[PDB]
Amino acid sequence: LPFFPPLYLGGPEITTENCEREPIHIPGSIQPHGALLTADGHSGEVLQMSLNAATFLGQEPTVLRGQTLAALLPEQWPALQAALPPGCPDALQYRATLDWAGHLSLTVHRVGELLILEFEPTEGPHALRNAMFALESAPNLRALAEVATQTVRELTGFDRVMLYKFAPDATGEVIAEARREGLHAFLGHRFPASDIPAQARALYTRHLLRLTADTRAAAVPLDPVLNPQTNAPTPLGGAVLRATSPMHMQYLRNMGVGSSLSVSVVVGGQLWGLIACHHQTPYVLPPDLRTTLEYLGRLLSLQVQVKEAADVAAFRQSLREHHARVALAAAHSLSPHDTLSDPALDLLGLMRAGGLILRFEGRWQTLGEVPPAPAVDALLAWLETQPGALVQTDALGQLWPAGADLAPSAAGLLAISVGEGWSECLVWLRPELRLEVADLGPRHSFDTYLEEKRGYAEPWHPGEIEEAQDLRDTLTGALEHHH
Amino acid sequence: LPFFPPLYLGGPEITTENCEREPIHIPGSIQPHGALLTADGHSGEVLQMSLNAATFLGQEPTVLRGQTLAALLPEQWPALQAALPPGCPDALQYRATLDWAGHLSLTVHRVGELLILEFEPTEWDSGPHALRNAMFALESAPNLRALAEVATQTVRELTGFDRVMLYKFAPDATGEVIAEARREGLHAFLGHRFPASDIPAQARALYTRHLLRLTADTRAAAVPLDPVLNPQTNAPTPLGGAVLRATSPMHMQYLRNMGVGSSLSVSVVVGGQLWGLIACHHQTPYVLPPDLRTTLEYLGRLLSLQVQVKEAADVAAFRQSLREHHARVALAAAHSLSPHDTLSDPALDLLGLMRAGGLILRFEGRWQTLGEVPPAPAVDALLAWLETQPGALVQTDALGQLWPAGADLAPSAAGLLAISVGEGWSECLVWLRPELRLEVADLGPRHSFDTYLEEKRGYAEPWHPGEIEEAQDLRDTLTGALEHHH
Ligand SMILES: *C/C=C1/C(=C/c2[nH]c(/C=C3[NH+]=C(/C=C4\NC(=O)C(C=C)=C4C)C(C)=C\3CCC(=O)O)c(CCC(=O)O)c2C)NC(=O)[C@H]1C
Ligand SMILES: *C/C=C1/C(=C/c2[nH]c(/C=C3[NH+]=C(/C=C4\NC(=O)C(C=C)=C4C)C(C)=C\3CCC(=O)O)c(CCC(=O)O)c2C)NC(=O)[C@H]1C
Repeated sequence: LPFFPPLYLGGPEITTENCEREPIHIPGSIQPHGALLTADGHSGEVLQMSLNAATFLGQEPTVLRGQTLAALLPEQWPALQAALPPGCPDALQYRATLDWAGHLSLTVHRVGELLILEFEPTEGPHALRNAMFALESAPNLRALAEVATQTVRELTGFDRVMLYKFAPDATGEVIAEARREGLHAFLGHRFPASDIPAQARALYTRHLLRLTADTRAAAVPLDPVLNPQTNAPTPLGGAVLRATSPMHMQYLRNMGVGSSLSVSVVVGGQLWGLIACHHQTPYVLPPDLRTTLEYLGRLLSLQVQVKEAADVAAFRQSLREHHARVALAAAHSLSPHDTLSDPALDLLGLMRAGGLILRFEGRWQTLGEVPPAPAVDALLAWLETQPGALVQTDALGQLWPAGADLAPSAAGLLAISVGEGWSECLVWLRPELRLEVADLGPRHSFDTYLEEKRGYAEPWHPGEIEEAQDLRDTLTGALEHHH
Repeated sequence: LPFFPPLYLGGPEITTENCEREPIHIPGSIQPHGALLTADGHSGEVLQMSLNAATFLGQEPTVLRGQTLAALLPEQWPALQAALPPGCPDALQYRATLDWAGHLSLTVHRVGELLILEFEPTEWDSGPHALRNAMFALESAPNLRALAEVATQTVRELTGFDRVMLYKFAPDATGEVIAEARREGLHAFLGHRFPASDIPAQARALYTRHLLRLTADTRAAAVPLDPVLNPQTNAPTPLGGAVLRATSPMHMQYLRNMGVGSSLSVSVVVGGQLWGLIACHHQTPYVLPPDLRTTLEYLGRLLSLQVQVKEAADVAAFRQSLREHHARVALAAAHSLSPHDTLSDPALDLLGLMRAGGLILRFEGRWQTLGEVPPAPAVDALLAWLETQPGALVQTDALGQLWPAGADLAPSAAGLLAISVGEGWSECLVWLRPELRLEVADLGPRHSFDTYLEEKRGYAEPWHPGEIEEAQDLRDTLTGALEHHH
C-alpha cells in the first residue's frame, strides 16, 4: 500500500498495525554521531543542515546556509562533481578525508537534483585479505556462513554477529551465529516476513549497509526539514546517518541492544540475506572499518552464489546415485511391496520423509510414521480425484480440507502414480514443521512464525520433485516385469 | 595431451609446435624480486630454498635447510597452521607481515603434504578510498562496456601501468580487447582479437584456480630451487599457486617482442568459468608491491560479480528490444496486403531485427531480396539447398562449411539464419551476414591477430541465442498471418 506521510507532515502514528507503510527513507533527521548537509546539484549552494552541523564542523548556523561548496570544499568540490555526474544513481557514493576542527570523513551521493553530504570523524590490513581466501576455500554454504560471522566479529568486536538468510516466502532464519560467551543462542531461530517490512527490504536491496549507533539517542532534525528546491521531503534512504525507524529502535531496545548494524547480501538483484550485528552497549563503528565490512558484503554476495550452486549440485548427485540404486532393485527381484519397503533401499531417506505409503496391485502398505489406517484409505480416495501423475504441497490441510486432522503425522505430501490413474501409486509424507527454542521482540516473533507455519511442513527441494518425476518414468519401466 | 616433463628432467624443448604441453606449474625456479621456501606440512622442517633466499632473508644457505619453521617464525608458525589446516585447498592463502634485515611480507599456501612460503619486501602505501569509490563506480555503471572502461581506467590510476586492458574470452576460447586504458602515445590494442592457442589450456586452467600471476622483469634470469625436487616424494614442486613462480620462457618471448618489461594479469571468473583477464603491461620492469596487488585482487572479484550482473541486465534489455521490434512486425503482418510489399518495407527494418547484411523473402513461389545479397542464380541454388534441410529453422556462423557448394558466396553471405513460414520451404524467410571483418591499429600480436583472421576465414558474426529464439517465435506469429493471405 502507499506509505503515509512522515510524522513531521501531519502523518499518522506508526503503530504495529500499519508499520508496513512507514516512510523510513524520509525521517527528516539524522543520528547524532555525525553531521549532514544538502546542496544544489549544479550551483553547490548549501540548502539544509542538521542542527548539530554548525557545532560539528566548526562554523555557525546561518553562515553555512546559502554558501557554495566551492568555498567550503575548494579541493573536493571539483573532484566531487567528476565522481557524481548529474543523473547518476543515488546508490553511487564518493568518499574523501578532510582536515579542519579535526580529521573528518566526507561521504557524498546524489539524489538527482540534490547533493547529500555526510560528515563523521575518522583517522593488520591482512585480516580482510586472509578472510577473502578463507571464504572462497570454505567447502559449503554453512561453512561459508560460519567464516563470515566469525570474521566479522573478529574485525568489529560486536557482541553478536549473525548471518540472516531469507526464505522464498520472505521469512528469515539465523543460519550462522558468532556471539560473546554467555549470551542468547539465536542460531536456528526463524522470524516472520513482517519483522522486516517491504520498504525496508526494498531499500536494503539498493543501499547495502545501514546502522543504528545508539538505540536510545535522540534524532537530530534537518533545518529546514524540507528541500527548498521542490518544497519536498529530503530522501535520506542512501545516507548512513539516516535516522532509524522509531518502531524498529523499540525492537532493538527490548532485546537489550545498544547498537545495531546490518550489511545486505544481494544475489541476482535479490535480497538474499543480511549480516546482522548487535552490541549490548552503543558503539559507533568507524568509517574505514565499515568500508571493510562493505567489501565482505560483496565478496560474500559472490561466494554465497557459488557455494549454493555447488551444494545443490552435489545434493542433486546424491539423489541420482540413490535413484539408481532403487532402479537396480526395481528391474530385479520380486513383488514391489517386498523390494521397495526394504530398509536397505531407504526409500524414505530419498525424499527425507517421515512416512511413506505404497499401493501395488490393489493393496496399500505403509512405512514409517503414517496416519491411522482409515484415514490412509480416505487419502488414496482423494488422490484419485487429482489430475496429472504428480502432486505436491507444503501444507496438505489446505489443499485437502477434510485431511486437515491428519496434519501431525503427515502435513507435507509428495505423490506419484506409477501406472495410470492412481491405482498403482507411491506417496511420501512429512511431519508438521517443528523447531526448538533457546510482546514486541524476538520471543514473540519466533512464536508468531510458528503460528504462521501451523499445519505447514518442510518444503520440497525442486531437485526432489524433479527426481520424483524421473522415478515415475523408471518405475513404470518395471511394471511389465510384474504384469 | 599429457604435458612433457620439465626442461630440468630431460624434457623436450618447448617450441611453438608443442607449447600446449609445457608444465608451466613446475618450472623449479622463481623470479628474483622475492624468495621462496618449502617445508613439511606436519613437522615444519625446511626442505627446499630458492638460491637467493639465504641472502634475501639474512641467513646462510645450509643453516636454513633442515630447520623448523617453529624456530624461524615463532609468532607465525602456530597461527599459520590454524589458517592452513591439513587437506585444505592449494588456492587458500595465509598472509602476514614480518620484521628482520627489514620489513617482509610472508604469503603461505599448502599443497597437501607441502607448505610453500613466499617472501618479498613490503611497507603503508596508496588514499584508501581509491578502491572504495571504484567499487561504487563499477556497480553504478550502466552496461558491460561502461563497466569495462571503469575497471581498466581505475586499475591504471591505481597501478600506473602503461597499458591496462580488459580481455574477454569468447565461446570458442578466442580473446578480444573490449576496453583499454593506455599512456598517451601507444598502440591502440582496443578491438584486437587473438586466437585460443595464444593462452593455452594448462595456462587457462591454472588461471581459473589461482586468480593472479605476474612477470616483474621479462629479461630477468630465473632463480632455481635447491634441491629442485621435493625430498618427501622426490617430485616436482608445484608452484602453480605461488606468485613468484617463474613465468614460461615461451611467453616471456611474446612479451619481449611487444617491448613489454613487466606484465600482470588478474582472472575474472564467472560460474567456475574463466570469463576473462585484466591484463596489464609496462614497457619497463616494474615490481608491484604486495599491498597494491591485494587491492587489484579485490577488484578481480568485485568485477567477477558485476560482469555477471551487467551482462544479465544487458541481455535482458536487448531481449526487450527484439520483442518490441517483433511486435511492430506482427502489427503490420495481420494488417495490409501482400507480404513482399509489407516485409520489404524499410520502416519495418526487417534487416536490423537480426542485425543482418542481407535478407531473402519467398512468398507464393516468388523470391525477393533486400540489402547485400549474393547473385541471382546463387539465390535460387540456395533455396534449393534449404528444401533439403529438416525442421523449420536453420543457423550457422559459417555457411561455406554446412553447404559446401555455397562456399563461393561467402563474402556477401557467410552467416545464415532461416525460417520456413508455412510447411516445407515453399513459403520461407532468410537472413544473411557478411564474412567477419575487423580493422588494424613472427611471434607476437601482429602475427596473432592475422592468424585469428585466418581461422575466422569464411566465418561471420555468430547469432545471439535471443536472436535465434525470437526468430523461432516469429515463425509462429507469421504462420498466423497466412490464412489472411490464403
Ligand atoms: C511492523 C514493523 C516492525 C518493525 C519493522 C522494521 N524493521 C526494520 C529493520 C530490521 N528489522 C529486523 C528484524 C530483526 N532483527 C533482528 O536482529 C532479529 C532477530 C534476532 C529480527 C527478527 C532487522 C534485522 C532489521 C535490520 C536493521 C538492523 O538490524 O539494524 C525497519 C527499518 C529500519 C530502518 O532502516 O530504518 C522497519 C520499519 N520490526 C518488527 O519486528 C515489526 C514489529
Ligand atoms: C604456443 C605458446 C604460446 C604462448 C603460450 C602462453 N601464454 C601464456 C600467458 C599469456 N599469454 C597471453 C597472450 C597475449 N597477451 C597479450 O597481452 C595479448 C595481446 C595484447 C595476447 C594475445 C596472455 C594475455 C597471457 C596472460 C599472462 C600475462 O598477461 O602476463 C602462458 C603461461 C604464462 C605463465 O603463467 O607462465 C603460455 C604458456 N603464447 C603465445 O602466443 C603462443 C605462441
